[PDB]
Amino acid sequence: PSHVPFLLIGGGTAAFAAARSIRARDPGARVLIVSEDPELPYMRPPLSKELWFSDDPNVTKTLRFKQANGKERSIYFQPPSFYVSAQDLPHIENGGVAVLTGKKVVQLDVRDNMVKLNDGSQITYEKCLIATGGTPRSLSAIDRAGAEVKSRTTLFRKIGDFRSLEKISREVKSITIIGGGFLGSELACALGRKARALGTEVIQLFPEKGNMGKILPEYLSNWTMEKVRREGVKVMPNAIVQSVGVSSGKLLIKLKDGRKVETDHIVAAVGLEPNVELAKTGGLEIDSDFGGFRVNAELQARSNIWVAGDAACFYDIKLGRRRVEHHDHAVVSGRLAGENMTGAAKPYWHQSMFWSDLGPDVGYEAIGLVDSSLPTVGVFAGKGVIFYLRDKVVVGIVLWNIFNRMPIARKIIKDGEQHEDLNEVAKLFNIH
Amino acid sequence: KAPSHVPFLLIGGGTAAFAAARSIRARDPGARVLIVSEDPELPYMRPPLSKELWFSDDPNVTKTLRFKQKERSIYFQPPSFYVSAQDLPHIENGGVAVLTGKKVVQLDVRDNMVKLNDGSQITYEKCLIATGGTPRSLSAIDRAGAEVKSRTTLFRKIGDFRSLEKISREVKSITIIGGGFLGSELACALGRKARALGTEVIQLFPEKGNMGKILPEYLSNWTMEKVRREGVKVMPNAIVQSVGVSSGKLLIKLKDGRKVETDHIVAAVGLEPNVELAKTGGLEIDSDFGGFRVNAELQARSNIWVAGDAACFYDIKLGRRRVEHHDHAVVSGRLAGENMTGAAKPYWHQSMFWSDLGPDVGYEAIGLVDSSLPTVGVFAGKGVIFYLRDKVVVGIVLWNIFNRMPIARKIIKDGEQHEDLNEVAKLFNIHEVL
Ligand SMILES: Cc1cc2nc3c(=O)[nH]c(=O)nc-3n(C[C@H](O)[C@H](O)[C@H](O)COP(=O)(O)OP(=O)(O)OC[C@H]3O[C@@H](n4cnc5c(N)ncnc54)[C@H](O)[C@@H]3O)c2cc1C
Ligand SMILES: Cc1cc2nc3c(=O)[nH]c(=O)nc-3n(C[C@H](O)[C@H](O)[C@H](O)COP(=O)(O)OP(=O)(O)OC[C@H]3O[C@@H](n4cnc5c(N)ncnc54)[C@H](O)[C@@H]3O)c2cc1C
Ligand SMILES: Nc1ccnc2cc(Cl)ccc12
Ligand SMILES: Nc1ccnc2cc(Cl)ccc12
Repeated sequence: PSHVPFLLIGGGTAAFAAARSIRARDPGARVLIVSEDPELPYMRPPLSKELWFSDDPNVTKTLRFKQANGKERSIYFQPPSFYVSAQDLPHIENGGVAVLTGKKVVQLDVRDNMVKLNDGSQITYEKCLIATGGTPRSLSAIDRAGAEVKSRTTLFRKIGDFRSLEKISREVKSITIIGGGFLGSELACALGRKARALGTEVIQLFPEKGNMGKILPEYLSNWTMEKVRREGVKVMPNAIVQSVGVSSGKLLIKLKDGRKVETDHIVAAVGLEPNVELAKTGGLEIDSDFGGFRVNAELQARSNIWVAGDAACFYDIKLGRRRVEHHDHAVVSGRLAGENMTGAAKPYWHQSMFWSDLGPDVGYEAIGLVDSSLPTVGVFAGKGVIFYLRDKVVVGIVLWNIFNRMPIARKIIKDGEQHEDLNEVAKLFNIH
Repeated sequence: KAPSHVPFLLIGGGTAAFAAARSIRARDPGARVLIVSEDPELPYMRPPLSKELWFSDDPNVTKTLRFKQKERSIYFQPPSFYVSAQDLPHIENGGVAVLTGKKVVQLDVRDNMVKLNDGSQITYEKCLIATGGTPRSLSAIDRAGAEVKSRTTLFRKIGDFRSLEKISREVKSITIIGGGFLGSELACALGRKARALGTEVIQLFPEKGNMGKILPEYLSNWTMEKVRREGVKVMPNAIVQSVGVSSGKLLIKLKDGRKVETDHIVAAVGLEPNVELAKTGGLEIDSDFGGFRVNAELQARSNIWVAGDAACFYDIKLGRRRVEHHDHAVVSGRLAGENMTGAAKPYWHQSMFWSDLGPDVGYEAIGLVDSSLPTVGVFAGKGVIFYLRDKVVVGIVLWNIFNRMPIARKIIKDGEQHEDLNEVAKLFNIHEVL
């Protein structure tokens, strides 16, 4: 299309939430999503969890899964019939939402409210949302290695990554995961379950002393590492990769402490790099501390440009400047951007929550500023709650195997109350 | 009496506010603009307070507040240009009203409302924060007694010019603490006045020379000699340790062995941005440069802009900055007013600053001017200083070269990597490289 009122750059979780937010407040809105991926907007969490614990051997083709409730759903937010074609977008009665897949915005002209695509096309907009997300980081050791090593290394984020790694797990006998965060630990439990049926091997190495060493306190991180080992995973904590090479066709990971790991494939889950390529041509400011596009409390960068999702470094009126990489955050920030793109002028207020499932026995939700560096107070009874403190106020909460009580945690963070006894606060989560 | 509602609300009654009011009115001929000023005076420009008003021939200059540039007043406009705040929502085609002697003490961004120090509440449709900044003080003078604090002057407002002018006619020794442009301008002003009364003027600062933070050492040293020849006792490399009163006179004890006895002290040691309203308003402050953090359009939130000294903004060409120049307050205020009327345009036109150290020394500058940056100077009495970063000119200082600032502005905008800066110097009519 030559011109479109609402232009959403990127076809991920934040863009879809913004589109349906715009449509809700402007029933006749014409919204164009431009996505470099060939897929329609879809959610990613199932790519490292539900899709691996499915009984259907065609799950790689159907891309459907059963939720905690039990109802089956697809990873796509909506079926193709819910969208309109970009050709019909500036004609169809009552407008709609179109997705232009396989196209990447490569130049942003803020002055003329115009974007240029990788095929030379130019599109003008009235209001634009940057929801480009981010790219998985790689390891310098794997970068210094040859093509043989890189060709046997997976960066997990997209649907293709799930289908390729699922295919690898059925072809090799040993897969090593590098990274102790949520993604690395979830893929370990997933491959561990998948490995128990074929008798294969799953290794996980990371620099910390336990899984989520940057997020959970030491004692809980250590307890988690044992739960992951119970899933059939060989966990190698305190491991820093010095170099990676190929010897006799097998991958050989040399660690800084002298240890060596022989494996067939490597999955690198070592953080995310925000896609801020369009800031150069667009003259958009990026945040040197947190990375990403720097935006205000309303997720706004310029008069008619907002940013949401993983790529948005925003100002939290309550918690300070932040950048968050959570699914619910992309939904909340995307939804908020769409509202502000229709005159709402609302600041980021409703905090988002993140969750993670390390097998069917372990599952944690969380909200706010969750960092192992901050002081923590853990109350337990298999079940517990972790409070994250700063200036004598609770700024982050982790709920360990406690569900359907996130609104309670959200209220504690908002009230900013100075609690004399957190043990009493733990009763709000049914801990006694 | 302030109206309960006003379309445009400008907080602060300084240079940035006035420029925004003119801008708003030029784009919305019926705009109703309310300025709220904690000062009792109408908006006025400050550069004359340290320069032209001291070199005036009129002995009534302290009363008239007029100077020759053509003669004009320090006020941007006479009271006739303004309407009253009470009649602002009734006058046909609106106008600009100034509510003096009132301070905004609370900012509710959610409800687009402010609260004044008297309890008055004013809602707005669009708002500009133009609060400027407060002069800093020295910890040594903060630890001193009331006698010292009573004999210390923080120079910024009209009252400071009138109080210091009367003191220069009553005491024998005035010491200026601060080697920046303000301290140097006041030294040349008091030195010119002291040569006629037989008094003394002292200027001390920690740097090796005047404007040591701005100009290269060789140019800062040359400037210190001209200030000295204006009849000033300049004391470089001076760090104050304590200040006290002895035998009715002020005694300044420096970190080294030197001691200075004087009658009055003038501190020109920088500015502190007035960001008090950021707490209640939930507005972000910049921890590096200070001030309110705003984007390239000077916007903080949907209906709140910030201009002037208090605005930490994003320069698409030069990076995040905060500038404390008169022309910047004009340019950034005019830009804010345009954006408050839908312009949606970024800070693009670079502001210039200038300084006159007597009638024989005149500096003009533009861009990122910092002595820490690598510099290249080309001279012929006159010269140009190029401030470099990434092999590109990011700042220019023009030494006794006038009516060529648009040329300097183009060099910085073009971002060209010049193979020879002597050829670039010829654009300023320079034909000694340092
Ligand atoms: C495997 C996996 C599991 C996860 N599990 C969880 C979980 O359990 N809980 C949780 O809270 N979070 C989870 N997350 C994080 C959550 O998925 C992310 O926060 C969320 O996907 C971010 O959405 P987004 O809109 O910000 O960006 P993205 O989802 O990254 O979407 C951006 C899209 O824009 C495209 N794009 C980028 N640049 C351009 C351009 N110039 N032009 C056009 N298109 C462009 C990108 O290709 C991508 O398609 C998981 C993430 C992954 C990868
Ligand atoms: C003596 C002097 C000489 C100078 N000479 C030069 C020069 O030669 N060249 C040059 O380039 N620059 C010069 N400057 C710098 C230039 O004057 C400043 O950059 C300019 O005045 C900045 O304007 P502003 O509108 O941002 O703020 P200000 O001029 O400080 O105006 C802010 C006003 O808002 C008021 N205010 C603050 N908070 C509130 C509140 N909550 N409610 C109501 N009112 C409030 C303050 O009292 C003040 O009256 C000089 C400055 C001084 C002090
Ligand atoms: N369970 C998760 C919680 C938060 N963030 C995540 C990011 C990734 Cl990439 C994968 C899983 C996550
Ligand atoms: N001549 C000046 C140039 C730039 N900035 C100045 C700031 C002050 Cl406070 C006083 C004079 C100045």
